[PDB]
Amino acid sequence: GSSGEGQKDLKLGELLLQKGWISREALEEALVEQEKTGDLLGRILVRKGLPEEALYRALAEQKGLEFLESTEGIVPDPSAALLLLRSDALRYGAVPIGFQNGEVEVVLSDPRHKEAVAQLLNRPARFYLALPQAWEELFRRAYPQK
Repeated sequence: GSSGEGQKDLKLGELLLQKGWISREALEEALVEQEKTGDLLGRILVRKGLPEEALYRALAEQKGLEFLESTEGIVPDPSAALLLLRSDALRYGAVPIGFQNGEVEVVLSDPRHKEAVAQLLNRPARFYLALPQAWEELFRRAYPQK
């Protein structure tokens, strides 16, 4: 014993189990597909009829980013777009929304590169986690076109 590893499955599982969001049986149903595909079990769970948002919500605590509810109730500032352009936004899956607490709130549905972006920016920025569904609609609100 005391010789563990824990893969991406464990990372989702432990988190869900911490709050008791899903049950062992639901995890096992998805685990069988992961054994044949090797893909991220999170999608497998969602494909069994589970909510997609619950995957993003877990990813938020596992990376230490606050999860975002939706984007319909947001007003992206013009000043926010001066640090993150629409070109850079799609390159890193990030969209700024405004200056808050002396930092700039940036919403990302793919924070996999959050730490890379933090270094590249080399300026005080804040990062949140949202679904790609809300992100696509917000990207157009922050970067509109006449």
